[PDB]
Amino acid sequence: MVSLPRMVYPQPKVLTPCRKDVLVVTPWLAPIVWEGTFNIDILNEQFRLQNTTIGLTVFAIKKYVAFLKLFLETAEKHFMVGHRVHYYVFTDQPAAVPRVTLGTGRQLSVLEVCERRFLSEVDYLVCVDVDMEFRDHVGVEILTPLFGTLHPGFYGSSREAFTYERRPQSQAYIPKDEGDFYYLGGFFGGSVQEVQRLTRACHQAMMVDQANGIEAVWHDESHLNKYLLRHKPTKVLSPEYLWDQQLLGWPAVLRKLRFTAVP
Ligand SMILES: CCCCCCO[C@@H]1O[C@H](CO)[C@H](O)C[C@H]1O[C@@H]1O[C@@H](C)[C@@H](O)[C@@H](O)[C@@H]1O
Ligand SMILES: [Hg+2]
Ligand SMILES: [Hg+2]
Ligand SMILES: [Hg+2]
Ligand SMILES: [Hg+2]
Repeated sequence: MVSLPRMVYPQPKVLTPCRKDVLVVTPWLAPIVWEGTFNIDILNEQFRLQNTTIGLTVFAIKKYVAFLKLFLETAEKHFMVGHRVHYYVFTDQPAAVPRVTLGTGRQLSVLEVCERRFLSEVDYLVCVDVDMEFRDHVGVEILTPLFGTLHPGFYGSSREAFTYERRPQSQAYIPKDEGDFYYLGGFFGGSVQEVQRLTRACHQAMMVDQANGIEAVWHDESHLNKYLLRHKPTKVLSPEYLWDQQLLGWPAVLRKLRFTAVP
């Protein structure tokens, strides 16, 4: 909307690829976010001028509430630093949510377990698992109407190898000749409108399957993949955004490990 100010930065090189080791754009022209593909300074400017607010949702039920402290603490250090953030912790133990110190412009809501609420409080929703920790930058470069994340264990696999639901009976069914990538169920987001549409489509699909006495192989993640196949995400995050160093190590292709599993 508003004009950007004068900025000094390296001139993009038209005859010099960002990365020569990875695909940085999908066949439907959505960028694939890898370190080295973006100037965070330009992006921060663009989003700050819109006074962008990001909601981060996590479900911490039962034993998982024990991961909240490390989750929230690292988020404070690496998640959307400089922008307005609203954490939404859905838990069955409200009193167990640790008292974490938050930077200015950042708040936390504990909801014990209305969509409209999100519509008026945030511009984007980022949905992740609680048993994780941020180890590096995760900022506005991910914001877009709809985004999915490349699963750290299948990014180099062929589609036929993907663990999609393969039963024609299930709503999440995806034949062997279809599929772009295998997205993670633990890190997706976008505008509130798009995220609500995705979860609404998923909930309905899961119900239909339940009524037919069937449950997709990888449950929610299976339905997410089916939705993202039929509604292409406007951005795809690389495995940098959700990795497991203990299980997968640190490939050269990953210049940064931003969000990881807690061993
Ligand atoms: C190519 C061989 C597979 C290695 C990774 C297995 O990852 C698991 O994949 C299934 C889908 O088939 C599901 O997404 C769970 C996922 O496991 C989790 O994520 C991985 C990256 C590790 O962090 C595990 O400890 C998790 O349980
Ligand atoms: Hg580049
Ligand atoms: Hg969400
Ligand atoms: Hg669902
Ligand atoms: Hg889903």
